[PDB]
Amino acid sequence: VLRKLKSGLERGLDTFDSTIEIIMQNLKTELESRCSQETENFLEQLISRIFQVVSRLTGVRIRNVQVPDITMEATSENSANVLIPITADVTVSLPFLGEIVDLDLNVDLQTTVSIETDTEDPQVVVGECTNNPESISLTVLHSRFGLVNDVVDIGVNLARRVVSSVVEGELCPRFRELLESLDAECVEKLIGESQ
Amino acid sequence: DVLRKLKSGLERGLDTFDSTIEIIMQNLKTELESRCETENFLEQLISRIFQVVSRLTGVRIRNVQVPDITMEATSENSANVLIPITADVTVSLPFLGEIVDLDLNVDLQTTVSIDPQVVVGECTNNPESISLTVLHSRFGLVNDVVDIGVNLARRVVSSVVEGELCPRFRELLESLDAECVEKLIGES
Ligand SMILES: [Ca+2]
Ligand SMILES: [Ca+2]
Repeated sequence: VLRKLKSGLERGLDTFDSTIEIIMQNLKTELESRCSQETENFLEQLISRIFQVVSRLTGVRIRNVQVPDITMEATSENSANVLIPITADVTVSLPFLGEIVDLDLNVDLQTTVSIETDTEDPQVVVGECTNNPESISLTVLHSRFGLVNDVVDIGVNLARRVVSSVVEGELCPRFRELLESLDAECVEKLIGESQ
Repeated sequence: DVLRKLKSGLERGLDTFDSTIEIIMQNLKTELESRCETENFLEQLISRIFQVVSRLTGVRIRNVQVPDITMEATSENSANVLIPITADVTVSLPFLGEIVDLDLNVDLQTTVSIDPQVVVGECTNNPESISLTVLHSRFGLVNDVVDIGVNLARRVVSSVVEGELCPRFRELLESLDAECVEKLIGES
């Protein structure tokens, strides 16, 4: 079941792997130097370690995590969308059957950052990080049971449920936390550059 | 492994999970004694046994049927005793639910032989004597899904034969007196 994943996500998956918090602290530091491929590589490690815990709790094993490029798209002079594209390989295993499907995973995480207008002491507002099912894409690559066998659709739906739970419980919260660690002057500097 | 729950149940005895099993046993003993009917008590006993197995496993065996208990005299005072068993099997797995429907045939075979006591021979748990035929699967028959289902049912059926069905078969025959068994052998 997803019972073990539910409890793990309630505790926090970093309770299963103390190096997650260390990678988080490395990311915060690296980010403070934007305004003064390392960040992407820390994010790959972060996301990798998170999904490594998930593999211990579930049959959904996500690895080969790549983050090609973090980008910022200005939506005004005072706000921008921050995009984190994620790709990964997924293998779903079930009891007795072993490996039932191999999938290509694409997840696009997006969060807005905004700077208050009409002051020289501008506060920063990090917007919500939304777990839109359209942001999660799974492509069937292989199944030793046959590509059109019913077990494939079971594997796909199980992987989407797992990824969606992990995005809501871990990735989006950490994304917001990282952006909230940036300096007001830094976010200001970044939003302007994205126009 | 997966059969740990079944194995412990077989260690305690499956009648510890369903008090009606022993009642049928006594009914059978009386029924057999009466022949000096039985098939229906036999169906009931085997059915209840597999209903306990379904509480301990994903292998659900029901619609149990015993056509005719055959007895073939091998001498003046000995005979081969055959109980053919047919049943419907559904195997379930976590997540996937029911993976395969199977046709089961089991042949329970022993010997009875005649101051003088009634000897009941071995009850051999031969996997040649367990036949599982695939009827239906949601996941096709090309796959290893059916293979896993068949192998699961075979091991469950095999364990229950050795742990429950063959010992009970021997006890029921041992429960007849030398005169009773002598009369039944003659009726061939
Ligand atoms: Ca909490
Ligand atoms: Ca990289």
